[PDB]
Amino acid sequence: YHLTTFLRHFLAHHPDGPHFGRNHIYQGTLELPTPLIAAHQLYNYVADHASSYHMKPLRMEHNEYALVSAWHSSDDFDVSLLVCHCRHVL
Repeated sequence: YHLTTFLRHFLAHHPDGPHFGRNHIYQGTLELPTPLIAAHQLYNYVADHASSYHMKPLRMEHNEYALVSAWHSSDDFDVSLLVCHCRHVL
């Protein structure tokens, strides 16, 4: 399941945030300048070495891959992060 589309739908339909839910969400985009290495090639290499980067290469008949991370933090919270890459810039 393309969870990126799920979260896009969710934030499109509730782009405000109710005033009672203790949870929070945030979306942003990063354009990494990658002239030395191709953006697709660099993304694929990082995905192949996600464990080295502590990410996780989950799938999504093409199966797109997203790098995810999670960790507890502090008021206690559970913090997570998922990244999907969407000619020398990533």
